[PDB]
Amino acid sequence: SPAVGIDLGTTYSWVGVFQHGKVEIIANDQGNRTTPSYVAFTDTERLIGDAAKNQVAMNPTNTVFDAKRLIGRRFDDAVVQSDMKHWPFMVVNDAGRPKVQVEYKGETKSFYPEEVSSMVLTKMKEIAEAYLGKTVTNAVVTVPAYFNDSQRQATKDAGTIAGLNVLRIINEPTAAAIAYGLDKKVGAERNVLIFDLGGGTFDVSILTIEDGIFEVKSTAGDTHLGGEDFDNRMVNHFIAEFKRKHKKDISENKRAVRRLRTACERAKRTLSSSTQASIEIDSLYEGIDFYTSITRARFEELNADLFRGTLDPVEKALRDAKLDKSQIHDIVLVGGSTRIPKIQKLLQDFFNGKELNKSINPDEAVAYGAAVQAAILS
Ligand SMILES: Nc1ncnc2c1ncn2[C@@H]1O[C@H](COP(=O)(O)OP(=O)(O)NP(=O)(O)O)[C@@H](O)[C@H]1O
Ligand SMILES: [Mg+2]
Repeated sequence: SPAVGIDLGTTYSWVGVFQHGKVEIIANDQGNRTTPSYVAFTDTERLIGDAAKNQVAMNPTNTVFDAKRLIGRRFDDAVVQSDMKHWPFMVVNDAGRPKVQVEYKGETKSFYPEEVSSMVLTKMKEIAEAYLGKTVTNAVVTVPAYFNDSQRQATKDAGTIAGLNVLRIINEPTAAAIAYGLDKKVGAERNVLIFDLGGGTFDVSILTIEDGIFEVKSTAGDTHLGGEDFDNRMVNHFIAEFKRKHKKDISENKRAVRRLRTACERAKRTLSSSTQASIEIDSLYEGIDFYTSITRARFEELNADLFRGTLDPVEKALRDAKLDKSQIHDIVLVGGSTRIPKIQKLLQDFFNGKELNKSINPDEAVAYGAAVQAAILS
C-alpha cells in the first residue's frame, strides 16, 4: 500500500513518498525532481512537462499551461474572463464550463481543466512507479486553502481520471505545517504563518493548531505575483541591454525571447546561492551571441518593489487573524521563490529576527507533507 503525496502547482508539480521514515521527493528518469504543469499537442504526439514546455515558442496555441487557474471554475467567472486575455491558447464555453481548445493530430479537440491536470497527474504517477518499481494508486493531492468545493472536487476528479485513488484533498499550507511536524508539538495552541511564493502565485495563510487540529484563520496574497514576474524583470533588463549594445530589438522574435527567458530563470536560481551569474546564449538574434552576467544586487534592484510588496499581504493576514506579528509561533517558507535571500531577509526582519522554518526545500515542502499524510491515511 504505497501512497504518494502530490503538489499540483500552477507552474510546477512535485510528487513524494514517505517510506521507512524518510520522505523521497521523486526524480524523473532525467534526475529532475519537478515536472512543469504544461501539456502540449502536436501533429503526432501529446507532450507533458519539460517536453511540452521546451517547444512552447514553436507551438504556442497548442501548448497549455495554468490549468490550475481554470479548474473548478465556470466560464463566465470574472477570474476566467480576465485570465483568458493573457493565454495564447483558446478557452471556449461548453454549457457554462470552460474548456481549452487545441489542434491535436490534425483535429480540433477540447479538454476540461481537470482533464489537462489529469495528464500532468498521469506523468506524476508514472514517475513514482518508475522509482518504486510498483503500481501506485493511492494519493493525497493538495490545493490552496481558498479553493472552494467545486475546485476541490475538480482537482480530485483530475486524480480519478489519471487512475489515482485520491485518499483526501488537503490544503497546501496544512501540508507544509505537517511537513515540519508542527501539529505534533504537544502544547498550547500554535499560530503558524505560511509564506508561499511560487512561480505564478503568492499565498499567505495563518493557521492555528489546537490539540493537533488545523484551522485556517486567514488567507491573503496575490494570485498574479510569483517567480515569473521576477524573470520578466530580468528579460526586460537584458532586452534593453542587448538593444543598447547592438542597436537591435529582439522583442518580436518569440524564440529569442524564450531562450533569453530560460537563461534568466536559470540565472535567477543561481543568484540564490551565488552573488553573480552568467548568461550564455549562442546566436541570440541575427547571428549575434549574448554572453554577459548579472550580480545578485542588480537582480534585487530590478525587483525591489515586488519583493517589499510581499509584506503587505502578511500584514493583512495578521490583521484578519487578529494577531500581532509577535503571536506567530512558526513561520514556514513554501515555494521556490522563497529561496531568494532578499525575500528571506525581508521576512525575517519583518518578524524582528525570528528564525524561519526553511530546512525542507521550500518548493518541496507541500509535496513532503502530502506524502506524510498519504502514509497516515493508507
Ligand atoms: N533557487 C531558486 N531561487 C530562486 N527562485 C527559484 C529557485 N528555485 C526555484 N525558483 C523559482 O520558483 C518558482 C517555482 O516554484 P514552485 O513552488 O516550484 O512552483 P509552484 O508550486 O507551481 N507555485 P505556483 O506557481 O505559485 O502555484 C519558479 O519561478 C522558479 O524559477
Ligand atoms: Mg507548490
